[PDB]
Amino acid sequence: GVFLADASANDAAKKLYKYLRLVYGNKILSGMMAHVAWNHDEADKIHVLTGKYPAINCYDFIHIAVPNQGSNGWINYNDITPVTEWADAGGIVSLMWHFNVPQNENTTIGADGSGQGINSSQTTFKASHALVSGTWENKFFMEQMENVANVILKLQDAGIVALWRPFHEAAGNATLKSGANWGKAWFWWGEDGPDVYKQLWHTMFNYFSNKGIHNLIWEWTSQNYNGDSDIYNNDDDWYPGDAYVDIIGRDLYGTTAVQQYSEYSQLKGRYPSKMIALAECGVNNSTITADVEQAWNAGAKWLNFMPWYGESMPSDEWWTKVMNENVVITRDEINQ
Repeated sequence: GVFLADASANDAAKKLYKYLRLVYGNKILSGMMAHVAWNHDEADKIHVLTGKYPAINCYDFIHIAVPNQGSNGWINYNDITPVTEWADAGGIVSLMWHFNVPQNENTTIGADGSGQGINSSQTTFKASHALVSGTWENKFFMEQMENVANVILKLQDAGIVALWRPFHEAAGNATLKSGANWGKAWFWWGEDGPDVYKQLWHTMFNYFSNKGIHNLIWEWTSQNYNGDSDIYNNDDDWYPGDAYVDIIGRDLYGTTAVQQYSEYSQLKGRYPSKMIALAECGVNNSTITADVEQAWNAGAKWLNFMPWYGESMPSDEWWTKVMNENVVITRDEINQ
């Protein structure tokens, strides 16, 4: 896995990947999620609080399908300045995509984001139909994958390269051993099982490649054992394969240092050739997410961490400690 999965990855993407492999196991990159979608507002807040920016900022294509975008629309993916200005200042770019779909075949998504859903409790959209020409699902799926591809191509033209983490947490709770009704995926892209899921991943990978997109480092998000191998199988059957994945990510909320080491070490053992990343973290209902240095010293040597915004966001005290830990790379420390 020393070279990127994309055989035609461009100069700058190969350079970013080389840097990540040099960081790996020595320090951990800081990161922060957008406030919802297309900004670096939370990274900015961390800078106001600590004097330092997170090294990585993640943007979400969640609302790509909303109509009437523009400078006084609700959102505007056509303006890539929130991303390019981050890169101009030396930050690293991360991208993800909560793949919202219309709630049903008769629903027009609203300019304010209404009319969208992401799993079967919210939409009739079936994963197994997304790849079948002639279905309403396939028409929307191809139109929005094209819209996202086209934004990424504009980013590429402007010199941007990015971590790309689509179709995440695919297995959800579907690996629950008992087979109870709540043992189900929580995003539509996993609700028709692992083979359809891997088909979706392969399809996007080959489509992006066919579109000439070569600025991405691909990150597949594993559920591991969902915290308990006693009652969950792991999600190895959902892994899209070495030729389609550069980095393995794991999303953990409210987890202690030793428990993070358990998660990191298990994934590292099953994916020996891949870097393992803490792709999402944050507080949960009752507990904080472990201090980063404490987790690192417990053995959880993630490539990077990225907390979520909102109710999940770690406290100001948490961030002040973390951004001053020498093992944590901040934006001003990537290159000096």
